[PDB]
Amino acid sequence: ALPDFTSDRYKDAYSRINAIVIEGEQEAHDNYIAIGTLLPDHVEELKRLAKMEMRHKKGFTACGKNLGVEADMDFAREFFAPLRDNFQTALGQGKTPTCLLIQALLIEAFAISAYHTYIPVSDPFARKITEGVVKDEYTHLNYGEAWLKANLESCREELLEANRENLPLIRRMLDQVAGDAAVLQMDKEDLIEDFLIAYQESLTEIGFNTREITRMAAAALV
Ligand SMILES: CCCCCCCCC[C@H]1C[C@@H]1C(=O)O
Ligand SMILES: CCCCCCCCC[C@H]1C[C@@H]1C(=O)O
Ligand SMILES: [Fe+3]
Ligand SMILES: [Fe+3]
Repeated sequence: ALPDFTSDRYKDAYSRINAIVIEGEQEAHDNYIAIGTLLPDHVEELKRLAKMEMRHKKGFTACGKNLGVEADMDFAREFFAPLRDNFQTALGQGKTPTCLLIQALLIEAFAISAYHTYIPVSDPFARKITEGVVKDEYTHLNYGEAWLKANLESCREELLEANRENLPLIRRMLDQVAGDAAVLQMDKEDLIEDFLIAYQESLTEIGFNTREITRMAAAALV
């Protein structure tokens, strides 16, 4: 079941998935620095999280070089453009809860699910790097959960709306790269299950009850 990491078929799919990961890590660095403009008293903790994202970017860049793959960065920039646009719109409006739901909840849960699914089908070099990034993703999820938990009563409506707009985008993003992910021996159903578990757990921690979490699923489905 392990892929042939040397095949042209594998390298071609890896060129796009690796580019998406590298671009995602860079955008995550930029997103945490940007949140510092909304939360000036959190600048030092946000700088620490952003520095972790740059370490992740460096490690994943090394994964592609190790396999002799040239990352398709243009494809990766286009892939993230709709979610990037929604983050920038919220940032411009000073909508800290939306920025945090996009980056610290949705994007971190997408990273955790992708990395968890990739680990068992990864080459030995990339496996160690990916295992070494996972604890940081939980730190990032925890940062977003803690702020949203502390501020839940002022932003329930905004979070429902951020979810309605951005959760279907994450679903479309998975559909776009499910083909390449299957070449990497990653199952779309496992990617979805892990993402939903992480996202449900974050919403529970923040303070949403079962009905409210189901309302968020209903809003995204409508
Ligand atoms: C189907 C597998 C596609 C891989 C998607 C990976 C998205 C990158 C997630 C990184 C930006 C998140 C972070 O570092 O917090
Ligand atoms: C990596 C996993 C990304 C897919 C998770 C998205 C869950 C789908 C939930 C409802 C909002 C989707 C829709 O039908 O538009
Ligand atoms: Fe990261
Ligand atoms: Fe992260």
